[PDB]
Amino acid sequence: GLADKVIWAVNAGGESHVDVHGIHYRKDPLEGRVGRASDYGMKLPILRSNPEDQVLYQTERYNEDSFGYDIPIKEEGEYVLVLKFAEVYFAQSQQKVFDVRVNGHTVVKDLDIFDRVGHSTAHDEIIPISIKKGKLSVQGEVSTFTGKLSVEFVKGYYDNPKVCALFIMKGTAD
Repeated sequence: GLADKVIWAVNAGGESHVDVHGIHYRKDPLEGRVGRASDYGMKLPILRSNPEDQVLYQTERYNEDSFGYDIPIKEEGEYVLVLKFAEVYFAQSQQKVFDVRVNGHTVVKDLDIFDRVGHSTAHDEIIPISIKKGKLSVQGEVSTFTGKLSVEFVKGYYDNPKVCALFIMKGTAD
């Protein structure tokens, strides 16, 4: 029943896709908020994922600079931001280190997918946030919540989070 608790989800790369657990990615909602499935290399399976949700975990958009998501939040609880990252471009580790921020909060400021996955597969960062009384605590970073959850990912070695299967679900990590 993941489809029930999801509040927001975006795979930067493809276009409007429902994952097999019922998780519908918002067709490229942040770059001009216009969607253009830039699959192209569907011949590079993410391995970990079944063909359709693999698309949701494989397709990438146009990396340029710090581009970020707006996840409007109006409640409190454990919001679990689990984004699936993929990278198939420049084979280098501990150099292509991306920034990953959850409402400004740099949770993964070092994201080098190639090092973490090694070969073309599905990388996942599971980021549970705890909001209480209007304050949003991510892992060990505690700050007051403001307006929405803001996932800003910043370019490291040219690329930032290349494929971005952003999935924020509500209420719990369990």
